[PDB]
Amino acid sequence: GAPATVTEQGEDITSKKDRGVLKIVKRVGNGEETPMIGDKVYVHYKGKLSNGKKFDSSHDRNEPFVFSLGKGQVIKAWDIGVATMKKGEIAHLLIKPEYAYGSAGSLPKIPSNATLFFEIELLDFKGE
Ligand SMILES: COc1cc2cc(c1OC)OCCCn1cc(nn1)C[C@H](C)COC(=O)[C@@H]1CCCCN1C(=O)[C@H]2C1CCCCC1
Repeated sequence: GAPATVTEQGEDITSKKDRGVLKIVKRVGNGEETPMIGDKVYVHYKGKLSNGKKFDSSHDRNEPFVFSLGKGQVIKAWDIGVATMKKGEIAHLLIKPEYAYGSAGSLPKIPSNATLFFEIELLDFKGE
């Protein structure tokens, strides 16, 4: 299903071309701007371990997930991936641990060396 599709077909959006962050655009967005470092960004998301065994969503809190891009408030893979997204876009990301929580992990939610999958909808972004 979705994570395997991203393995198979996604674009490697890493600078190092190490396949650490793979992307598919699932729904195309509007306009020419993409976020840049410093922007306040608003998303809805659905995440899970690519194994499938935990499944976290902004909708579980009935409100958008808000963060400042490139301020290390989210994992490196979000700073990289959301920077590529247009407003209204829905994208699938598949993320190696190097761009997420690494060999240390983040227990109890995230084990060591975890690959992560997200669907992200970019709702809006505003310049600091
Ligand atoms: C490692 O801890 C969590 C990881 C994740 C969600 C968490 C975590 O809290 C213990 O709580 C969800 C409550 C809302 N929320 C999200 C954040 N802050 N509050 C950003 C997090 C502090 C860091 O999260 C991230 O960088 C990414 C991207 C933004 C959305 C949440 N992220 C996660 O890694 C999720 C994770 C997704 C895979 C399945 C388990 C939860």
